[PDB]
Amino acid sequence: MSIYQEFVNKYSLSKTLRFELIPQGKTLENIKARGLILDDEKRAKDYKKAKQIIDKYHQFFIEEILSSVCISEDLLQNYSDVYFKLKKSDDDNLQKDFKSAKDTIKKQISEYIKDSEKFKNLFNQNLIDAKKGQESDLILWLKQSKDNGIELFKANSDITDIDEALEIIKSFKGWTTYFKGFHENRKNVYSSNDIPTSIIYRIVDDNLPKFLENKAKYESLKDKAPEAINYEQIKKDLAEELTFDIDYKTSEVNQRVFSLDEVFEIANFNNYLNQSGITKFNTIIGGKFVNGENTKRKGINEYINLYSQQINDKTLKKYKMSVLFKQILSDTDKLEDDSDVVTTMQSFYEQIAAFKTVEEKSIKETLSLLFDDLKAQKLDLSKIYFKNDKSLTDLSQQVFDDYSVIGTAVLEYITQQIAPKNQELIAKKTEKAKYLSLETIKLALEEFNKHRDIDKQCRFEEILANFAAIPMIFDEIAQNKDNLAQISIKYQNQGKKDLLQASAEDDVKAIKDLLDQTNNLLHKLKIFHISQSEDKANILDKDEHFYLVFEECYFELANIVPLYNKIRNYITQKPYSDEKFKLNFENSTLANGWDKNKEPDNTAILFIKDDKYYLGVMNKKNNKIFDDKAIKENKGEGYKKIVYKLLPGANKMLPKVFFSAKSIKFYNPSEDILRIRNHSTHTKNGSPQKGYEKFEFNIEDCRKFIDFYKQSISKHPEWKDFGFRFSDTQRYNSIDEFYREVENQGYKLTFENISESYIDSVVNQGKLYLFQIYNKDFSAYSKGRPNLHTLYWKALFDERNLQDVVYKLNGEAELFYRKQSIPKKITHPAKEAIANKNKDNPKKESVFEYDLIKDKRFTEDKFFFHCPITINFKSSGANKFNDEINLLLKEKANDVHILSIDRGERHLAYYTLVDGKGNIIKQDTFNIIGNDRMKTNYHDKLAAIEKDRDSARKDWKKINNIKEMKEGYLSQVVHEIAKLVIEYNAIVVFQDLNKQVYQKLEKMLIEKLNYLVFKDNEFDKTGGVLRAYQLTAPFETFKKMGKQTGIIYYVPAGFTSKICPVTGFVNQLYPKYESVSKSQEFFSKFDKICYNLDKGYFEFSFDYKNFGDKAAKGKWTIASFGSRLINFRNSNWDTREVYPTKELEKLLKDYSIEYGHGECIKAAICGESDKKFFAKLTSVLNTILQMRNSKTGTELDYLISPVADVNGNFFDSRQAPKNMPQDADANGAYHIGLKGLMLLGRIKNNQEGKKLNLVIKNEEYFEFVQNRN
RNA sequence: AAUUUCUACUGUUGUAGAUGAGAAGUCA
DNA sequence: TGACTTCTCTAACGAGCTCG
DNA sequence: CGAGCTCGTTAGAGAAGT
Repeated sequence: MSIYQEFVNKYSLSKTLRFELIPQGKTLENIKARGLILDDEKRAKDYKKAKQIIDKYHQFFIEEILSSVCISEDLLQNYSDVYFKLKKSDDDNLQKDFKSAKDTIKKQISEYIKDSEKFKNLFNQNLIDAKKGQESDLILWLKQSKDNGIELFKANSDITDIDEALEIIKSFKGWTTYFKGFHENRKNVYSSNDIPTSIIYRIVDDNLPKFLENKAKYESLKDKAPEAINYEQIKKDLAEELTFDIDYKTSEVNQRVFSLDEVFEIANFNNYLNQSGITKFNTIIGGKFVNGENTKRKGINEYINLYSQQINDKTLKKYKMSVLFKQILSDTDKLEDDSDVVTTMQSFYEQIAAFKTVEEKSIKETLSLLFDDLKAQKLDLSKIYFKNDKSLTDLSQQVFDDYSVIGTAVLEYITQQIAPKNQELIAKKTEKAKYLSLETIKLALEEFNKHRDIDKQCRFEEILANFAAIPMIFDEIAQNKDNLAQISIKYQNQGKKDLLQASAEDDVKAIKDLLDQTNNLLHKLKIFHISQSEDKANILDKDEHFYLVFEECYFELANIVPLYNKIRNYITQKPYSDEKFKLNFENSTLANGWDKNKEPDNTAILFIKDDKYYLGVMNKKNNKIFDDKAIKENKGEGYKKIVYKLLPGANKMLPKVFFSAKSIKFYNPSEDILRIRNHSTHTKNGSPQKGYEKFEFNIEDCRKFIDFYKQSISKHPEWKDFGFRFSDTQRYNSIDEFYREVENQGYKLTFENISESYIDSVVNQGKLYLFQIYNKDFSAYSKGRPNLHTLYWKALFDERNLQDVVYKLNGEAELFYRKQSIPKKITHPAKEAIANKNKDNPKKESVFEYDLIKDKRFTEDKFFFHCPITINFKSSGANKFNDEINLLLKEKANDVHILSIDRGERHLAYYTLVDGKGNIIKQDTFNIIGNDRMKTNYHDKLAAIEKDRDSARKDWKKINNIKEMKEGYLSQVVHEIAKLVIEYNAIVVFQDLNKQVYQKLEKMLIEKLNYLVFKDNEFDKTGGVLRAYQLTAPFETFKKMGKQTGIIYYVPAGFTSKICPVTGFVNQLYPKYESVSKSQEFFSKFDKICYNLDKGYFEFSFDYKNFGDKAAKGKWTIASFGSRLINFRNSNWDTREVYPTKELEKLLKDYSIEYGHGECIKAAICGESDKKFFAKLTSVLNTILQMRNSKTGTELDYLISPVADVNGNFFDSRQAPKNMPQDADANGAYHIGLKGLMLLGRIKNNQEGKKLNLVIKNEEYFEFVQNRN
């Protein structure tokens, strides 16, 4: 229905804060007097260091509930029992009831969890916090380590020792709740909530199965020699770790020897099966790497793996030697510096100057022995398994001349070696399996010559020989130490202050691969990287050839994969950085309480000077500048003091302040009602107090017991002033039905008067801290539209915004301000030559008066004071917004349009606003998109941004900016989809998208289509700056998008980039003619072919029955009318010419083909059984209809109609009409929405099917375009 | 060649489209 | 390789607690 | 030494899409 105004105001969630505040008035000169803001955004060694330094009372006791932790041994048997009730009974009885039993086990350990002595007053306000006798518990436990010597002091970071503990006692001392922010999310994430994101997934979630891994699953391991793992063999001299203290079922009191079952009992978890030692199974199950004497006591490694390898039992692979996993919630840079950002990565290989590998050899023995082993067929057919993904499959391109030819052995080597009836198992078994089996690998690599000539074979160990040549990069890499050593040579100071600019290009090219040459060796070694077997049993041979000798470097080469930013994200970074302390107005109330009674203590009250906001928090000691007795006398007209009182939610604070005991007689409550709150009698999920008896939501008792609360609300002692005129008592059904005015009035606002010297001589003496917070986009000379963070942040705290409900203030400020880095300089002063770098700026010069003074904002200490002005803040959510959108916008289909903002190669996008009959509306490409006062050009402006080698067009700039430009370049396409989407009521489905920056803002233009607030509409119209039409749903975690996610829909996300715009000819039936008789069978599969008596060339004829091409059958006759553009290498010849009509006689004369004879010469073509005579009949078909050519290469996007029309129209993108696509890039989405432009059947026929048919079938999207007749 | 920020900047002491802030774990 | 986390956006009320 | 005292806790809704 044109529902950009129909779906108005769905449900609202907050923005963030737009002010950057300059010390307006003399307040900037005032705080420089008392020195407050110098150590406010500069307390930043305390409030963000003790909150990490509070592990030693917040993880040591967060661990120490294990040392007194104890589950029942019956449950310890029931862990093997009821867990085995699920683990051996795959069913919800012992599984889900056992999950209820695990939930009971979550109550099992959990009852002892909330009852610690010091662990019941640590996550509260006396923990480090102050009581009269309540000292720092971490102050105690650290002070107990103060004489004691806990090594967390002087251990992790930023704490030299407990001598810093005065600041560990001060950084929460002044910041009372302001060393105390961290005690909210980090003291409930360990709650009883049944997520593994808690202790319940790492304390026992890795401990319930962990003891079952050694007992219920490790029980069958003792079939050979449990004493073969020598208990006396391990008890010779290195049994210091075996002095176990308590037994689980035993409970012995001595540091004595725990046996492999003596510790390993299923209820024997006195030193195992818990969270505090969850990997320490490997403390036995590995052994003892005795580095104090330089030894390695092979225990569970030397026995369970060593004798387990010494036996070599493949059926005995039910139990090996291993270690447990890691617990949860444990207590266990730059590439832009000029002295440290490279030389600190220079030790990553620089340690190996006399280094060694983990194969018990030196650095020369590491590559020559650990990397020189499995290349000779050292991996078995059933013993070695290379990583079977495309991350190793690209080595097929690197070493076999085709990653798509090397992967053919999934039909041949292990596949056709196994399945001669080629089965959907290849999508998951080995092809979709994460390991490439050496039976298909060693033998199928040798078996590569099955189809082609004899040169088309390979060596199955030959890729290991291809892996074998890896070593020689490091010899010149030692010589490559001067690569960064040119620009790094001035490394006297640690803080060298020159990183990436072109004045020091000796390091910039030289560090670009000087150790970064090994970065593709990981991308080449990707068939040796481990794969986390989540849902993968992975029964294969343990190919530990890269795991024992190569295992010193397979994990030892980890400095590359985690280093994708570390040494190469400070060149691609920025030159003047934007990080500084967030400072607080003299309390945890530092901007906290911004509401109509907090003014004494909430610390922050506004000010609007009759032109715009500039508002100050009162001074530190004399905190009664706006004190209400002195507020009465000093009334006047120079400042602003707003009167804005608020209220929290209508169940969390309504019967929590108007039912409290000090006013319980002061309100005089009722006992016939008081039975309801004594049990949660109104509570649909309620309860009484501690000692109340839980009952249901007795709404009859509720509707009056809540209705009596409105009568108690009638006695508003302080909250009477709101006039929260609620509805009838029969109406408000739930507690939220009575909570349906808890925020339906409870935020009321007004403004006051204040003397010009009242604020002034108050401020001149120092009453306020005078912050005058005002920016570019709302200054005096500003004349355009106002910005985003300045077009509400003084346009909702304003006279229209208090009339209806638009968006209040919220809490959450900070007075953030901090240092500056770039020492300033005039970049090009006004009255100079400022040449205009934009494209169509005809004024080719520029001389200002007031300069374009380069890099203004990052020059010196600004402010920052941002307050989460929670817009849309008088409405609740939209459950099934898509069910709203598909409900509502699936109710006005006739006015419905469909923009289909697809993707492209050489254009930017192609906003092909497709229409109801299927014609394009405005296929408006997007390469250079700007305004009426300029076009800001990108489509070659980015192409101008790139096109520079060194290092091969991959350096930090075109990496950074040539990506960051698209990071700019998305924005206007928002507004283009913004303007266009309700420009005709169209659903703009940038279709199914799951790239790295064309999906990486494919929901960065989908979290800005949730309400249009656009800088020039009618400022109360449904569509303008206050009362929006709600477009999307929210956006959290990128894979969640899925199908019908608001506006960013899903269309057929493949097989729509070489489409056929007239019929969609099946351009997959295209042979190679390697099998000549196979191509002769393809010639036999050639249905019927005659020379161009009307077609003007040769031809080819074959339907879907002729191939295995089961879409349909028909003599469509893709013909020989069009021309041909020819690809090539640069050098060969990247552009080439071709003729579709040509090659018709050129084959008929190469053979004896009567090309003018006019008969089934495909039989002669199949009779033409030459090696080239057959093979050349395919390459002419190889360009038989593939009409999308480079219009020169590229230079154009010449499409060609591979099959003609009913009037013979083979429509061609070189000269296409308006109602067809455009080119190679800008016409590349024009079918990709055209596939999604038929999905409105499921929109316009949406039924009670709760999951709509948003899954796409390419035969349907084939059949839909083919069904255009 | 200037912005709370960021990219594009002349649209000249700012124009233009845009921006959720901070928390705070992590798997890549 | 960037997501996947997930919650912080509140003022009155009884505390403690030095006052009055 | 009741003045109430300034801060720290304290209070508990139903929400909702392979």
